Amino acid sequence: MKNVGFIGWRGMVGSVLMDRMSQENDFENLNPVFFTTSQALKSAFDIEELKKLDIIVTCQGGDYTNEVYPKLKATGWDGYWVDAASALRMKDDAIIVLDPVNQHVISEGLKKGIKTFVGGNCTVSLMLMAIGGLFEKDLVEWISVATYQAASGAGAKNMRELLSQMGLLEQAVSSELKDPASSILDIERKVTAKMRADNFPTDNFGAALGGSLIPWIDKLLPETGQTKDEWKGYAETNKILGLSDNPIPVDGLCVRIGALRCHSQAFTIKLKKDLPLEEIEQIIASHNEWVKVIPNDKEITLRELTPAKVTGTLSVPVGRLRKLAMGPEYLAAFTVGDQLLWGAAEPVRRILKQLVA
Amino acid sequence: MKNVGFIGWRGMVGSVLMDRMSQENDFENLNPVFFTTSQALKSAFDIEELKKLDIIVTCQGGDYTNEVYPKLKATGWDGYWVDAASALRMKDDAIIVLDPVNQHVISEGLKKGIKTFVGGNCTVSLMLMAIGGLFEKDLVEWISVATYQAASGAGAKNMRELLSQMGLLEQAVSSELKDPASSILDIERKVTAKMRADNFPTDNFGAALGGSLIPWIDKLLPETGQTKDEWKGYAETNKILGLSDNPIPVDGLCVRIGALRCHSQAFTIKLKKDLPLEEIEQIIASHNEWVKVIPNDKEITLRELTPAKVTGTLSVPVGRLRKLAMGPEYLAAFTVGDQLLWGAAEPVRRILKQLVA
Repeated sequence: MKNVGFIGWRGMVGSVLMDRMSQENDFENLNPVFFTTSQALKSAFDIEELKKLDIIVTCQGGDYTNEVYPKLKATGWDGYWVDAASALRMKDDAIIVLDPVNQHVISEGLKKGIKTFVGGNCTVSLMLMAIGGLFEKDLVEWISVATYQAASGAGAKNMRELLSQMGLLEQAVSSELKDPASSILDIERKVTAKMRADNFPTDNFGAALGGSLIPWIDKLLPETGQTKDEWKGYAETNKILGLSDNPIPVDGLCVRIGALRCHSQAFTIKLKKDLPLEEIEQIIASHNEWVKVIPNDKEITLRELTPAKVTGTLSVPVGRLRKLAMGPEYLAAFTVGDQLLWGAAEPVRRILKQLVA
Repeated sequence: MKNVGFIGWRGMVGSVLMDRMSQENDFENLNPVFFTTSQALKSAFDIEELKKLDIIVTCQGGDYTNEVYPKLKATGWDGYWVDAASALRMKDDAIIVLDPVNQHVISEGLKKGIKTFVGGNCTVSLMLMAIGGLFEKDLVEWISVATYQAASGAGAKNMRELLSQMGLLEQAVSSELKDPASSILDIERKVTAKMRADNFPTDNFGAALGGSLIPWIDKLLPETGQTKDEWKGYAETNKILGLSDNPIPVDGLCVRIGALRCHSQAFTIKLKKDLPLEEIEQIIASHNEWVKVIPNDKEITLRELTPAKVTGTLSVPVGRLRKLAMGPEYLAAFTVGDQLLWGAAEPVRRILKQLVA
């Protein structure tokens, strides 16, 4: 059995990984060694204790990886580094994992001698898990995206802030909501007044999220005009698919909405050729066992294609599939997927399973 | 002075109209006659009293219009019908108003003898107020839209449901949020559990909105696969611009999010010709006095381009302006606008002002 080290297993992403691993009994397949950054278990900074392991799985973050990874590689360590952080995604000796989509790229990398496997961007990996069949069959020319991102991608304190903001908004008009006769405009004026107040908690977001939205995620990239999160659409979709020689354009706007764990995305996909709707539905459905084609009907979309339904599950529903008014080569698609699972911990758990097998 | 009748002035849209008219002292320029549907002030069903007026302004709704309008027209009535409802929009003797955008179309209709003026679709009106300059200079080939719609477009009870939903979500984890050391995963499990519960109020939406989203607005139109709200993009943008002979494709997905009265929209605009970014910003900015070009910077986007900022104001900010990866002919734009104002009561108030002058 492989001796595997775990760092950042107590954080949010790390906790989801521990729970998923426990659920699938992944621990009876390896020898787990747990690390801690605390001085109050082995030290996550002890390069010699980390050198003894076959595989290192980290959910600690970029600031840790950027400190520890180069120091450990400097000792001659030929083991595997599995990372949930973004820090190493864009290095040449690193492959971005999402096995139901890029199993061939990972298999070629294990053969080539790649020792660093990093999980992908949440929105990009959730997009590929949904619309993956179109990429396999080379039907994608370009994709325009508009995201509906949850607070979890920004962190734990961010989820708490959103909930606190939601509560303070209702509390502001609690008495008025009780009587069915009260003025709706008055209620609105009071909720907007509370949203705008000095004591309204906006420290983690820098703006109100509950009852609103924030059309900006991460630092600006002056060269393209994109934000770091928006840039990961072009950069990562092509790195995951091994298409760095023939880059398919994926660009759009990344917006933060008041949801807890699920990222939703609206797509305008330009197909290379004109195909029937019934065929496109079967091509999407056949790619993997997690994707779910939701028929363009009201009651079923309301019940299936929402964060309410998908939260805490591995299911990746895709729906609102129809041809757009620009041409029969323009497809409309809307998807919903859990950020902490396929967008964070699940591709990490799955590459580990392959490595310890 | 013109004798003007007001129907549905106590509803939500009608109340915003009364407030705006009062704020602009519009009552000093006309003779107001108020109608009611109540049997507990003139009757909104008394065709003879309605026949005496020069103009009828209604925010009552489609079920009123469809009953009263044909009856009153059958008596030989020469006056004007100004409607906030959707009922008459697609009729040949009716023009869809939004004067900062279609003043020429309205003037030509007054000189042609058109007697019915109907306010337009909220999302379409808010889009045209934002990027009107691009339609003026005939730079738009097609537009793909992804909307972030407020609860107000669905009505008063819907806004109340959203607020009640937000409240029950925080209340479910009230003491856990006060404790800075509590588990985030435990918190989300409880919030998701309450969102999923039987007693959680989802009556008006048919699904949870607070902490979630609903990617379906209005009835299915089996013909194109679009929803009735999505269809209004193609149909209404062209009727407002008088381009029913040469239709510019506007299509996309209409999604309901947890916002009160501001609709936000993400666009992928395909320009006919390749123009510089610094020039595209000036063209959008110079179209009308309400649009506001927000520079592509973080602190300013957070402060300006949000429902929190624009709610209850006539300001229509447009931002996140950049060239997309598909080519320099592809522009990205994000806009926010108050649904009750430019998307409902404001175009109605404005055509009335022109009619009574």
